[PDB]
Amino acid sequence: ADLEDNMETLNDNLKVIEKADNAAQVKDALTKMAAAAADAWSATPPKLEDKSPDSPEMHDFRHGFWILIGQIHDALHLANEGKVKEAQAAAEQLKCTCNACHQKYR
Amino acid sequence: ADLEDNMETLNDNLKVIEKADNAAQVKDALTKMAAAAADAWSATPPKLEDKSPDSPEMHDFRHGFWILIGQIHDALHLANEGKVKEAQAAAEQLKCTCNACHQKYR
Amino acid sequence: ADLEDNMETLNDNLKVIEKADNAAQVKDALTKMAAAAADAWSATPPKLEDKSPDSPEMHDFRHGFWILIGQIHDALHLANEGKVKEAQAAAEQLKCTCNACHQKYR
Amino acid sequence: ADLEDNMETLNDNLKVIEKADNAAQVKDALTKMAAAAADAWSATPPKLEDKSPDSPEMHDFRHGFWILIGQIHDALHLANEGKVKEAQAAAEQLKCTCNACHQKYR
Ligand code: HEM
Ligand code: HEM
Ligand code: HEM
Ligand code: HEM
Repeated sequence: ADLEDNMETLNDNLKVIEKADNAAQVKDALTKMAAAAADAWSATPPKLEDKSPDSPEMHDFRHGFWILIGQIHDALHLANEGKVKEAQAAAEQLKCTCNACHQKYR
Repeated sequence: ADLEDNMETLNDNLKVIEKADNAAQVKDALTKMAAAAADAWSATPPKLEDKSPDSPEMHDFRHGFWILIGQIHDALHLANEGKVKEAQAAAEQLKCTCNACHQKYR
Repeated sequence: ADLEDNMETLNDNLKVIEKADNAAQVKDALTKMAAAAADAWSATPPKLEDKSPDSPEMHDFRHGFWILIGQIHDALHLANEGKVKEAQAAAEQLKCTCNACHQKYR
Repeated sequence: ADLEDNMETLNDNLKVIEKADNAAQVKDALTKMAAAAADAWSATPPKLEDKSPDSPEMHDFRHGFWILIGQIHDALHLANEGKVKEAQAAAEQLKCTCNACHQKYR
């Protein structure tokens, strides 16, 4: 999938999580977010297309995805233990990772 | 100090940073923020007064200040290096941390 | 307490954790480790005594303690939920933070 | 690849890095490590074959490779900047991550 596609995926499932009222539905969305983040990890953003694939910018870019992934994985674990509220709380702070990368490269 | 008092010094100094011209000003502001963040770290917010001090909520609450502190110290480092534009971009970014805890617990 | 004192404290309770067979004893040691790490956070190490309190070295030094603290806090939470095994596993990885700082500044 | 096969490429390339003279060599070694780490990320180790794929153990197991990966990429960045001594100090440091997972799950 393209970056925009993964981003929309991240966005959609994020919304599902905020409303879900059962662990089953949160686990499903998080797994799906993990997949999208894993795929965007290697994408080259428009604003950085003119940079070295090994530039400080791209390294920081990929670093954001490595962070997000860790956070999604951490949240998925909480959901697996059936802690919907905690899982949901984790997703709120996770938004900050989304936002930090956007401020820099969107 | 009061949670309300600590929050006021955090909010006022963030503004000082967003308007700052030099490093002395940003450094002084971040320094006061660090102190307010450190003092707030052990507070119990109104909406969690009936929760166990060891609840996931309270653990997550304390985690938020732990994050904020790390973010202020890093911003402070950027400032100590005369990196104003960078320190300010850092202060702007940590706003999301403020927002995340407010959404869940304010 | 002096740095050496906190270090010995960190060391001792670390050993208690590895052997404890009940959550009560792990919670007690972790709380105590948290206290010692919090205190060493501000200490100036022998090898860095000739550096600027705001030098890259000291910033990285303090950063290690901020990491450790977060990890201890995370482990204490697991112990509070009564997950001795998980708590104990957390402490093993935590050792790496101890070791990373020592390699650099001990 | 096999967990044993991936572990052999991780161990052999670490040695190559410890003996390296230039960046080309370290970079090539770290690159192969990243690939082996990425492939191992989803393995189930012998001592956890009877555990649920969602157990805290397995979640912690996957977390270890998540850490390792972040450490190899950072080391790789140091290498891509011709920072050999630094890339090597980084490779030496991540050994503890290897050690931590072995202690718990090998
Ligand atoms: C879970 C967190 C995230 C959410 C909810 C999210 C959501 C979005 C959305 C809705 C868009 C709008 C454009 C579209 O998809 O049509 C977008 C764009 C973008 N995001 Fe994210 N995003 C997240 C995390 C990240 C991270 C961590 C990075 C960087 C490491 C990143 C980099 C970008 C970039 C570069 C764009 C612009 C893509 C383009 O040129 O069309 N995003 N994101
Ligand atoms: C740099 C970030 C922060 C800023 C600028 C900020 C700002 C504020 C402001 C303006 C208020 C309302 C007025 C006041 O109470 O003085 C407030 C309230 C509050 N903040 Fe923050 N805040 C920050 C971070 C945080 C963090 C990270 C947490 C939790 C971990 C938090 C928890 C709260 C709570 C619970 C209240 C309600 C307090 C009450 O009802 O008495 N804040 N904050
Ligand atoms: C929980 C993890 C840790 C444990 C178990 C631990 C244990 C120890 C021990 C046993 C010593 C031997 C000297 C003595 O205390 O008599 C020591 C020394 C030292 N550690 Fe740690 N330590 C830990 C974390 C850290 C961290 C994260 C840093 C840096 C951020 C650090 C910095 C130092 C330094 C500078 C010394 C030398 C102190 C001196 O000059 O005597 N330690 N540590
Ligand atoms: C850079 C770090 C690493 C190095 C150099 C390393 C090296 C090795 C070596 C030499 C072996 C024994 C020989 C072999 O199986 O080929 C091994 C086995 C093993 N390693 Fe690692 N390893 C690393 C990281 C990790 C990590 C982080 C984990 C877990 C998250 C892990 C889990 C295991 C397991 C379970 C075995 C036993 C496999 C079996 O019984 O088939 N290793 N490793």
